[PDB]
Amino acid sequence: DNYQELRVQFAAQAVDRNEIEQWVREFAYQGFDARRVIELLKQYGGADWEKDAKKMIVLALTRGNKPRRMMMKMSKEGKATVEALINKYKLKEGNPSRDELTLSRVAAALAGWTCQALVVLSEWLPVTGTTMDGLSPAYPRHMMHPSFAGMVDPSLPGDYLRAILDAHSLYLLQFSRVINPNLRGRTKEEVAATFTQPMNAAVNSNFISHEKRREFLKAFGLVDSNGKPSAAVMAAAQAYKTAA
Amino acid sequence: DNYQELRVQFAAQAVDRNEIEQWVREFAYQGFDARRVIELLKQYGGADWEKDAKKMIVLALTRGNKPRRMMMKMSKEGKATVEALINKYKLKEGNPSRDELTLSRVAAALAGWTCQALVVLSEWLPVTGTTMDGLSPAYPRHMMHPSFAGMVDPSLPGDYLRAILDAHSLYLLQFSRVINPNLRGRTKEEVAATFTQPMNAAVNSNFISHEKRREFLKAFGLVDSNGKPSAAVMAAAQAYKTAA
Amino acid sequence: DNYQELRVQFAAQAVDRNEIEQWVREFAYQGFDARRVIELLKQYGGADWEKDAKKMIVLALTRGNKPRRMMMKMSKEGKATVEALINKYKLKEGNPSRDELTLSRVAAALAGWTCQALVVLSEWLPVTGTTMDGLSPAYPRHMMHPSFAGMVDPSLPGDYLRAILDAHSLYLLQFSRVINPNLRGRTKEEVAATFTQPMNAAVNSNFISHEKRREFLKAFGLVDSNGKPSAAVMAAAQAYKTAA
Amino acid sequence: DNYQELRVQFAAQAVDRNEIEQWVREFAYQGFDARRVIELLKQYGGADWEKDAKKMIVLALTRGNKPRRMMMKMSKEGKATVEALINKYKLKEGNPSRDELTLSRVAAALAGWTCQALVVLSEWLPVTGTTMDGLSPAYPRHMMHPSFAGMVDPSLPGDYLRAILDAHSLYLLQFSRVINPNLRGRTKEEVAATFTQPMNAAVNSNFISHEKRREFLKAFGLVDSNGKPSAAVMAAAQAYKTAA
Amino acid sequence: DNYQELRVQFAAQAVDRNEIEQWVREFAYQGFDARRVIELLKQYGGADWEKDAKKMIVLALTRGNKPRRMMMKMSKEGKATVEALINKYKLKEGNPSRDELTLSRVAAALAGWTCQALVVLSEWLPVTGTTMDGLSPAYPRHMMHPSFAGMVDPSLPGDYLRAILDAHSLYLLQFSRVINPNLRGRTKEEVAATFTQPMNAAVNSNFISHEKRREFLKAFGLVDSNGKPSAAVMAAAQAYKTAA
Amino acid sequence: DNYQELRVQFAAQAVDRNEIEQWVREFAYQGFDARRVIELLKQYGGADWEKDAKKMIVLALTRGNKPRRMMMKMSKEGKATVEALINKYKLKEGNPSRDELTLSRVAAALAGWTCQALVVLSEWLPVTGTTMDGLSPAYPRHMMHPSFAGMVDPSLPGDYLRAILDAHSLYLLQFSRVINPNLRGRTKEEVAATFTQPMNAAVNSNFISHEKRREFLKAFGLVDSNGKPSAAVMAAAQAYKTAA
Ligand SMILES: O=N[O-]
Ligand SMILES: O=N[O-]
Ligand SMILES: O=N[O-]
Ligand SMILES: O=N[O-]
Ligand SMILES: O=N[O-]
Ligand SMILES: O=N[O-]
Repeated sequence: DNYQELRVQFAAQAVDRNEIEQWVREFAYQGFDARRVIELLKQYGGADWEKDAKKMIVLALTRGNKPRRMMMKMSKEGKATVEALINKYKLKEGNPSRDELTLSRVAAALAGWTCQALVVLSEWLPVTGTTMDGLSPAYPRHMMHPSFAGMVDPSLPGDYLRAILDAHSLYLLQFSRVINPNLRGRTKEEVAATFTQPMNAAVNSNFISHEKRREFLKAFGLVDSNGKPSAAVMAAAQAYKTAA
Repeated sequence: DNYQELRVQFAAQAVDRNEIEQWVREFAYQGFDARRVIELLKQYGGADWEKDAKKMIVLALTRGNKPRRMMMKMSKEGKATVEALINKYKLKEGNPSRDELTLSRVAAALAGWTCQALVVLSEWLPVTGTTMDGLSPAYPRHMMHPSFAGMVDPSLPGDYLRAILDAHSLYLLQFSRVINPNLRGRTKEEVAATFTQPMNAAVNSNFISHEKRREFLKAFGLVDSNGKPSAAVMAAAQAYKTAA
Repeated sequence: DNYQELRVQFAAQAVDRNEIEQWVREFAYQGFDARRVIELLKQYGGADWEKDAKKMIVLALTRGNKPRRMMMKMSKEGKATVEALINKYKLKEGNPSRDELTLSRVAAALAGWTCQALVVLSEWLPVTGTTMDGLSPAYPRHMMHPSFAGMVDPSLPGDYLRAILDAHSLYLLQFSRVINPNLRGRTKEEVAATFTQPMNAAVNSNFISHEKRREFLKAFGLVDSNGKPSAAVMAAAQAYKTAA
Repeated sequence: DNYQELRVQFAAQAVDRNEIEQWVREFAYQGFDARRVIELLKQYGGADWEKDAKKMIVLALTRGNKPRRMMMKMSKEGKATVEALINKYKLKEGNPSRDELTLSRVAAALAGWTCQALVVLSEWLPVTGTTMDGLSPAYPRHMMHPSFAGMVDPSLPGDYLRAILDAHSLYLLQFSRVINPNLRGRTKEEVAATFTQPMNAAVNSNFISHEKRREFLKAFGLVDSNGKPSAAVMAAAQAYKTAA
Repeated sequence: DNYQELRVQFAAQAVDRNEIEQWVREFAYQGFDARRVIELLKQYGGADWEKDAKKMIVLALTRGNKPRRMMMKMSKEGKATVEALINKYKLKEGNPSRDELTLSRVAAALAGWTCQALVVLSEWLPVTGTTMDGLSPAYPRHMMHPSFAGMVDPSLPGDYLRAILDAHSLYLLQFSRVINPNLRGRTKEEVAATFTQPMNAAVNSNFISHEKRREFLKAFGLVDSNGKPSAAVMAAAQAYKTAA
Repeated sequence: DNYQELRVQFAAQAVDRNEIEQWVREFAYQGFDARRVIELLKQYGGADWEKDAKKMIVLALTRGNKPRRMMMKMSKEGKATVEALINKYKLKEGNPSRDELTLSRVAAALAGWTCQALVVLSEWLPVTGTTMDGLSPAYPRHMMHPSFAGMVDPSLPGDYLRAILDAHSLYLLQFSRVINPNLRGRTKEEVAATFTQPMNAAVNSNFISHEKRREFLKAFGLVDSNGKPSAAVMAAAQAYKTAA
């Protein structure tokens, strides 16, 4: 019938904030699917899934996300362990489908442990805690993996949240440059453009509730009882502002 | 068979301004066919077309115009929703025939609702309202999509019309550079050349009467009862004049 | 027999100015073949050829030389008209053979009318008359298409002819930049190099006699009874000298 | 089988300057075989070869050395003429075998006429006489083709010869850059390296005796009765010295 | 099937420093498998393996790691020798499996001899001893191959160890740029990132005991009886600090 | 058995200077094989080999190393001579196998004569002796071919040897630029990098003994009875230092 009238009638319909925001979340960029990662770990791993996941996290943090490549530069024993992990958990490189595991995904799905492991693994990461201390004193080790974004409570007060993300970004700037010998022709802003979408996706995901995320941030020593960031976090956020 | 004479006699024929301008309008650039878009929505969607159209507008404004691509990085629920929408509405990408739907066409055909939805969607757009506010105070959220051009009454007094279009162009300028990173190095003038044709086409189209367009402008708070643009529009029109 | 003597005997033959110059003309660069264009229009079009040619000229001036592309961004009605024109006149894009019509060729073959149409179509061209007025006051609208080169009488006095071509070139510089987002790394001289060969070919063609061409230039208000260019032409030629 | 001894005895053998220089002349660069070119013209052309050769020289000087390419942008009459010439003379492009004709070879073999034709063809060459006049007053029109090198008497006194060749090189320098746009950024010295071999080859070739070459130079007004270069040559030789 | 809870319980599990560091060592980068290399040499070579290994080390240090490529530019005798070595030892290029020999692996596995051979091979290396002497006086010849890292005792006092490794890195810095010309434009820090992993891997490997490594350092004159680095090492460690 | 002990036992083996240096020589870069060149010349040429080799040397020096290409720009007679040489000696371009002749290889294998021929061929080389005199007075003609490196006695005193190679390098810098219109974006050091490996290979080859090489250098007037370079050589070496 009358198309102009239909458009006009359509414009007169409610602009429902609760409804729209639900769709935004449902349709938002998702870098990885944590619930599917953990389901697949439990599926492939049975009783061994927890111990194997810790190994895989150590592999992700100290060797990276390419299982077949790291095998080419590894001890005979280590290589056999990794081959057995690839075979058991059907591990892939890069960004495969939802139904496929990667080392990075295991690390991100279980970031509550990953971030703690970083306290131990500091001197073996692509960028060491020693280096980070040179940019910002007592740089929080818990922030030293892309996984950490899954620990950030997005409901923190505007300035606290910003401090946390800025402080984390200081690491992300260094890390991205080290793992990519191509971001040489890249400013701070240009490097950020490649890391903030996966960062923000994890910050805003529905995996681990806001309260549980903040509890982790508190237990890690990154915020106090009110969500105010620690001295170290404040220092690292300040360093990000003046970093290039 | 005297061709020079034929060329000459052809030159002696009336240059009828009325007849030629009618041909200009017939042949003019058209970005989309709003009437056909509504018809196709009504056709494919039946009783669900209205709710589906809103979802499709939210997708268009927050994720873009490529339904297959966005699905690769999305929650399981959202991926299922978009898949079904693709199958139900035979969604395509880019600029197919008038007999085919895209996400951008849905938002353009139903601009009256799209522009109200921008108020809610502000923080989630490729260029946020907060970013717009740094260029021009309280930038009108209703102007923050190419769709807005379909709400502009071309019968507005010259200076009021130009103010509306200049204010809108301030957004178009930022948005075009974000969506097409290869326009970052181009001048305002050059970027304008890439958005001006679809803008003017929607401004001057026969879809939705001038009187209804103006009443949307009045309802949105963009003009007053006497056709005069608000302070926010004037501010934004001035920012566009001195923008780079 | 003796090759050296044959070359020497050959060198002793007349260097016939009338004969050589005839060969130059016969062998010169020809961008399009106006007589073949008009023959094909009359062939394909019958009684409708004159009206259709005017439509095609309007299409060429306001949409360009790509019939299948412009159809993708056009009203349903306009698109059906163009499809019928393509089918009837076997229209092609770019530079096909002598035996093939294009919109550009129709415009150039009938430049006596095309140049007059420009007075009407000014504000709808890729570069508007408004813009040209910003570079040179009262810029002659008749000069605002590559077609105009077919109107230039090459027997005009050296300085008058130069003024006409310089004034036209001011437009050609702007036009070439607008239709080619590649001549960004191009100086005035570099842009000229791409437009002067088609310009000069048409200036020197044997289609429309020198006297008839000058009559057009006079009727257009571009020269007086002695071939002296108008004030507007003189201004535009001066602007070309200092343009970059 | 003592190879060092064989190498040694080989070194002890005469270095005969007369014998070696004879080998230099046998093996020297030859740009074209003038005798064969005339023979082929006479063969393919019969009674029409002289008139056809002149047309071919006009083509070579005003359109270039690619008969198939030039045909694509030419009048109907001219296209038919070139087609027939291609078929009658089996014209080729570039540098085929000595048993094949090109347009450039015809002009080179018949340089005595080619160079006189330059007087008439001046405004229509890739570098015009008027352009040459801006570099050196009254630049000799007879020097404005690579063909001219075949008219140079190498037995001229050193300083006269060098003046003729320097004056000619002024043209070669401009012409090489026009014909090969990728030489615009190169130094005079570098451009010289690209034209000097065919130049010297024609200067020193056995086609047309030194005495007849000199009498052409005298007839052309390039040298006087005592072998001395004209003012125009001297001027042009000096302009080449200080050219970039 | 509560995945958040599973993630949470996983986070509550011990972060056992001893257990995690054991996993780091298992999974650590390994450049080559020295034990397997010797086994393969002994296997393929029988009674000739020792003499063949020395030839292979000389090839590695003076020609590189690509046996097929070097053969193309070599004396007849040498080409025959390398061909036979390739056939006898099944030599490969690059980084194949642990069950395959390369020239570089032979030199690395047998580093104690390789490093002594550098004294003799000095003038014939890609970076000569004389060049090293210009950067740091009497640069230790024993350090002038990546192999040297396998002679470094990691149990040396921190400052002595670092001095040995810094002195060695001065060579690694020059050598990496010569071998990979695309590293000439990179910073010291960037070049270091390309040599540090295989360096540290050999430093910390379980092949050859710390005590035997140190006694090689003492025998080579690189440290004294009290573990202290020689003047030459200290000089070279200082040159690395201020190197670009 | 015990791999660590085997490596340690291997390190305890002699580092035999005489033995190692023999392997270096056997394994060194070889650009061409002079003994194989001369054997092939004698094989293919029989009684005509010596005269044909002189022709081939003249061809190499005045036309280059591409027999099929030079034929395309040559007299009928010269071309037939070269075709007969290609057929008889199975000549190739570039760097084919040991068992294949090239013009360059004939020139280098017989450099004792080649270098003498250069005194005659000076003004016909790609870079003339006249040009070289402009860079360094009385530049030694004998040095004006890559072949000359086969004449250099590497046992000359350090400073004399360096003078000889520097003086020769002055030519090599000019020559490499002239035969390669790509080394335009190349410094002196960058050009040297392309010519020193073939230079040094020939300087250090075992073809023609040190004493015989020095005898040639003496007979050429390039060194005196003690091996001290002439004035001309000293001048040319000095010019190389300050050349760019
Ligand atoms: O990318 N979703 O954490
Ligand atoms: O082309 N916009 O209706
Ligand atoms: O290009 N001939 O008008
Ligand atoms: O090679 N010119 O006769
Ligand atoms: O990985 N070096 O033993
Ligand atoms: O490259 N051996 O002379």
